[PDB]
Amino acid sequence: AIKKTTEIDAILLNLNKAIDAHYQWLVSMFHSVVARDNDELPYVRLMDSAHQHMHNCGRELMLAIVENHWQDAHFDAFQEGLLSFTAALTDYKIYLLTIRSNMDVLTGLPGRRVLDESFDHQLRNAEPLNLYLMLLDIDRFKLVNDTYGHLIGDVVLRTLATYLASWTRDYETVYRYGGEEFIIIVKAANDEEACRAGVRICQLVDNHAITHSEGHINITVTAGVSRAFPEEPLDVVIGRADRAMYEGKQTGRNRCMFIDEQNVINRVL
Amino acid sequence: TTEIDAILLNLNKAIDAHYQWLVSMFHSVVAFGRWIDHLGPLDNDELPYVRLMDSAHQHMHNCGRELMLAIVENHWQDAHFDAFQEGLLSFTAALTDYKIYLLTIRSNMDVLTGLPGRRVLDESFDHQLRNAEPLNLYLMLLDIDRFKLVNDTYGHLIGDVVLRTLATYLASWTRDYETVYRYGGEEFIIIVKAANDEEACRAGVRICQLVDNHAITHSEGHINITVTAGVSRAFPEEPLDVVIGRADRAMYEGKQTGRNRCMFIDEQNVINRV
Ligand SMILES: Nc1nc2c(ncn2[C@@H]2O[C@@H]3COP(=O)(O)O[C@H]4[C@@H](O)[C@H](n5cnc6c(=O)[nH]c(N)nc65)O[C@@H]4COP(=O)(O)O[C@H]3[C@H]2O)c(=O)[nH]1
Ligand SMILES: Nc1nc2c(ncn2[C@@H]2O[C@H](CO[P@@](=O)(S)OP(=O)(O)OP(=O)(O)O)[C@@H](O)[C@H]2O)c(=O)[nH]1
Ligand SMILES: Nc1nc2c(ncn2[C@@H]2O[C@H](CO[P@@](=O)(S)OP(=O)(O)OP(=O)(O)O)[C@@H](O)[C@H]2O)c(=O)[nH]1
Ligand SMILES: [Mg+2]
Ligand SMILES: [Mg+2]
Ligand SMILES: [Zn+2]
Ligand SMILES: [Zn+2]
Repeated sequence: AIKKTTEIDAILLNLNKAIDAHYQWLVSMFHSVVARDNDELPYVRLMDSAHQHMHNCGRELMLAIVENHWQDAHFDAFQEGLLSFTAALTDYKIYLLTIRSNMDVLTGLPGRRVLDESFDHQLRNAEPLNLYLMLLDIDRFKLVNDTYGHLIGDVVLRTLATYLASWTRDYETVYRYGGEEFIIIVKAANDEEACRAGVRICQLVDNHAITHSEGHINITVTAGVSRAFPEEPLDVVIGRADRAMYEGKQTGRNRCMFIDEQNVINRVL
Repeated sequence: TTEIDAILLNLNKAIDAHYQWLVSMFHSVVAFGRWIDHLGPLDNDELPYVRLMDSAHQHMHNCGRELMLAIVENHWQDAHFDAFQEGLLSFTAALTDYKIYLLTIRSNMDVLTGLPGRRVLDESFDHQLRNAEPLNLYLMLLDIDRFKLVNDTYGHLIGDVVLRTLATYLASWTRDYETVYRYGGEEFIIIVKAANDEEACRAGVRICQLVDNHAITHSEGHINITVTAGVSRAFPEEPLDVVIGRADRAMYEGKQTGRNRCMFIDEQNVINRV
C-alpha cells in the first residue's frame, strides 16, 4: 500500500524466512540424493521470475542426477539461478529499507520525504481518476502541549496517526508531513467525491477522543483539499492546499476547505 | 549511517557465499571467516552480536565437515543432515539478530541531517542528567525563524539543504560531549554541561550568532537564516518533558519579542533574554 512502518518489518521478516526456507530445500535435495502499487510491482515480478527459474534448475538438476546424464553445467546453472534469486530479494530488500528509512519514528507513518520522492509517480498513475491532496493540521495543538505536557502531545499524534491510517483506504497513503501536519493522497472521480472523503475524516477526528493514562482528550482538525493537475510539482499543490487550510482556520476551525480550479476557496458540507 | 550499509552488505554477501558453499558440497558428493576479524574491535554494545554469530559460523562448518566425512566413509545418518541444518539455521538466526539490532539502533539517526533523533535523546536523557555532576546540565532548544517562508519561497528541496547545512554547522560548532539532536522538523536540541547559568547562556547566545553569521549556500545562491533559542537548567531527577516544556516556554517569548535571540528561563520560571 504501504504506510505504517510495522508493515515493512512484516515483509522483511518474510523475505528472510524465504532465505532460511530455501537453505533447507537445498539440504533436502542433497540429503535425498545421498539416501537415494506501480512502484514496487517491478521488484516482486523480478523475484517471482527468479524464484520460478531457480526451482526449474533444481528439478532439471535432480532429474539429470538420477537418470545418469548429469553434467557440471547442471550445477553451475542451478547456482546461477540460485544467486539470481538471492539478488532479486536483495534488490527488493534495499528498496524497502530505503523507502522506509524515511519512516516517521514517532507516528510510524511515512515522512514528507517518502511523498516527495513518490509524488510525481503517483500523479502519473492516477488516471483515469483524479488525484487530490488533503492537508490536515491539528487545531490549537500547542494548547494541548501547554496543558498536558509533551509526552501527552506525543501520544495524541501517535493515536491520531493510527486513527487516520485506519480511516483511510490502502491505496490512499497518510503521511506525517509536519509536526502537527498530515497529508492524505486521495484518488477519486470528481471534486465532490474528494471533498466527502475530506469532510468525513474531519468528523471522525472530532468524533473520536484520544485516550491517555490520565484520562481523555478531544481534538479536531482543519483540513485543506485540492486537485493535483498533471505534471504539477508537489510544492505547488501543497501550497494551494495550505492556502485552503489557512482560511478554514480564519473562519472557525474543525472543518474541511477546498480550493477550486479558479483558486477560490469554499467550505465543504 | 554509511558505515552500517557497508556491513549489511557484507552480511548479505555471506548468505550468498554460504549458499554456494552448500552447492559445492552437494556437487562434490555427486562427483566471512576473514571479514569478522576485519571489523576492528568495536564497543561493548555490539560485541555480543558478533561473538554470537562468530560462534554460530564455526559450529555450522563443523557440522558440514562431520557431515561430509560421514557421507564419504559410508556411515552417515539422517541425524547428520538434521544437525547440519540445525547449525545452518542457527547461523542465519545469529545474523538476523545482528541485522535487527543495527537497523533499530540506526533507524533513530535522522536520515535528512545525520544528527541523532529525538528518540536517542529520550532514551539517554535520564542517564546524561545523572552523570552531569559535579557540573550543571542545560538543554538548549533552537527553532529556525520563519522557515515556512523559506520553503514557500525556494521550495522544499532548498529547505532540506538548509536543515542539512544547519545541522552540519551546529555539529561543528558544538563540543563533543555536548550532543546536537534533531528533535523536530525545524527544531534542534543541544545538551550543554556547564558550571553556572551564565556559562550556559554564553554557549546559547554564541550559537545563535554563528547561525546568523553564516549564510547557507545552495546551487542557486545564498540564503540567510537565524534561530530563536530557549535555554533552561535541568534539575536532578526531572523528566525530559518537563525540561523541554520549560525550554519551549523560553523560546516562544523570544519569538514574541523579535526573534534571532537566545532566551533563558530561571529557577523562578521567569524569562530573560541573554
Ligand atoms: N569561542 C569559543 N569557541 C568554542 C568554544 N567551545 C567550542 N568552540 C568551537 O567549537 C569547536 C569544537 O570543539 P570540540 O568539538 O570540543 O573540539 C575541540 C576541543 O576538543 C579542544 N578544545 C578547544 N578549546 C577547548 C577548551 O577550552 N577546553 C577543552 N577541554 N578543550 C578544548 O580542541 C578541539 C578543537 O577546537 P576548535 O578547532 O577551536 O573548534 C571548536 C571551536 O571552534 C568556546 O568555549 N569558545
Ligand atoms: N510533543 C510534540 N509536540 C510537537 C511535535 N511536533 C510539533 N509539536 C508542537 O506542536 C506545536 C504546534 O504549534 P502550532 O501553534 S503551529 O499548532 P496549533 O494547532 O496551535 O496551530 P493552529 O492553531 O492550528 O494554527 C508546536 O509548539 C510544536 O512544538 C511532536 O512531534 N511532539
Ligand atoms: N523542506 C523541509 N521543510 C520542513 C522540514 N521539517 C519541517 N519543515 C517545514 O518548516 C516549516 C516551519 O513552519 P513554522 O511556521 S512552524 O516555522 P517558522 O520558522 O515559520 O515558525 P516560527 O516563526 O519560528 O515559530 C513548516 O511549514 C514545515 O513544513 C523538513 O524536514 N524539510
Ligand atoms: Mg494547528
Ligand atoms: Mg521556527
Ligand atoms: Zn521456493
Ligand atoms: Zn564460511
